[PDB]
Amino acid sequence: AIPAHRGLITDRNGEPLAVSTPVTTLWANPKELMTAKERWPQLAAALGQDTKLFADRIEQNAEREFIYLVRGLTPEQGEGVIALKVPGVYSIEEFRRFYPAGEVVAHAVGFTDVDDRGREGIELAFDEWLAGVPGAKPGKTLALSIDLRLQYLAHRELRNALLENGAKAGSLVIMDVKTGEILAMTNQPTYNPNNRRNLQPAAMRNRAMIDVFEPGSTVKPFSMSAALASGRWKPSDIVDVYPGTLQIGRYTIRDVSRNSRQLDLTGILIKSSNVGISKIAFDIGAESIYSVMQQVGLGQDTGLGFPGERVGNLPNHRKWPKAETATLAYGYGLSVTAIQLAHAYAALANDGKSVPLSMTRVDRVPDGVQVISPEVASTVQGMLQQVVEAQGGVFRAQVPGYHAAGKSGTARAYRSLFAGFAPATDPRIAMVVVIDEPLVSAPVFSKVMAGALRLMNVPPDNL
Ligand SMILES: *C(=O)N1C[C@H](NOS(=O)(=O)O)CC[C@H]1C(N)=O
Repeated sequence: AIPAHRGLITDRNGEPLAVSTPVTTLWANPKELMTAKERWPQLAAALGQDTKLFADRIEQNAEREFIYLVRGLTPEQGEGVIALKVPGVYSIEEFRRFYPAGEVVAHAVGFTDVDDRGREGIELAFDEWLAGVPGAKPGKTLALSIDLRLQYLAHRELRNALLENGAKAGSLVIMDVKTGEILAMTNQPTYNPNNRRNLQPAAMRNRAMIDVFEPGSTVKPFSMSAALASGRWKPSDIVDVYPGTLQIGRYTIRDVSRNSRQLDLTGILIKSSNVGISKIAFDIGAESIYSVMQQVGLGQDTGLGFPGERVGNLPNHRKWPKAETATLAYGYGLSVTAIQLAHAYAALANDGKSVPLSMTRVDRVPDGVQVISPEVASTVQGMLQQVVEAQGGVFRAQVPGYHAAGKSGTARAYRSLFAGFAPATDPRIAMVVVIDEPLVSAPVFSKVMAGALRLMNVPPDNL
């Protein structure tokens, strides 16, 4: 079996992320080795192996005709060994993977097993494209959708934010709302795929795709989309939330800011009123809200074929009582990933058209599905822009130079969420920030979005 050169993984711009690099493996015929047995200690020594352990192995495999001595040496370490002229000690020309961007893109790229077979991330998800057949024809080059500049910016800013708010884990997703491309996907903690002899299993977790949480107030825009499509609600319509609590038989819904009476629909998002969103949910029914949430992909299969990727659960109760109707509308009757939430915000930002997710470079954009009507999506866009701009809004998420739109929330162990997109008047990027915890994340959205849009030469719309 003559191993094949493995396809190069680059980022969307050609920066190398996984490189098949030639190495020398030394193998040995044990039967031939029992012949040159006064040579073993020199072989053992030049292999870094204990003389008696080395002798025990050879003696143990005395029957066999093929064993490995060392895998993956550089071509002149193995050159030095066979230059010792030991009978029965030969060569096999293999390839080892090296990951030049290291821990910056570890979870997305993944890595190979000892036999150069895809074991995590893109390396696994596209193993057949990348492998090609042993002898021996070489695998195929793959350009990810990741932009290493945006990835590094997200990685650096997310790690800082965890160090600021004393947090341990978290993730950040950046998406092209127009093409479906995942421009950045970064997790903390992360790990160096070039030195994974010693890496904890918690840092191996691709949180953005695996960590499932109730998204809370971040799905209020979708509950509000259902409201605007029902035909019973215009943006300037009024809901009375006084006194910030609402009794549902036994349950009591409680707002965080209990300082309002009448709120228009934008006000319900600015103040993030569970009372107001529930009252609207009672009026329109949970079926409409479930439908928008399912249509934008919340709790649905992302279809990336990514290893480990989880789906969450959007339960289709078919008929919802009042309590489950409200708990769905303000985001605790479902479970999602950061990737699903970003895809949903992408659909909202892309004038209600959902373009399918892609972890590889998209040259020919597939046609999307109009999942939210363009009028409703553009209305909700304006409301979310008011959530960031307006008085009492999430000011720490404002992006200097541009108009940004978005929604904070608390996920549920809790996590701070910010989901948003920019620029508000011709959106290009959706972003989801997840910081695990024992408006933390709105500043990170601000920093990372400011840089991402500038890296993409997106002209300021705040003129
Ligand atoms: C949303 O996640 N929730 C509703 C409310 N919104 O506040 S926020 O704008 O900081 O997200 C308070 C937090 C949470 C909830 N506990 O119901």
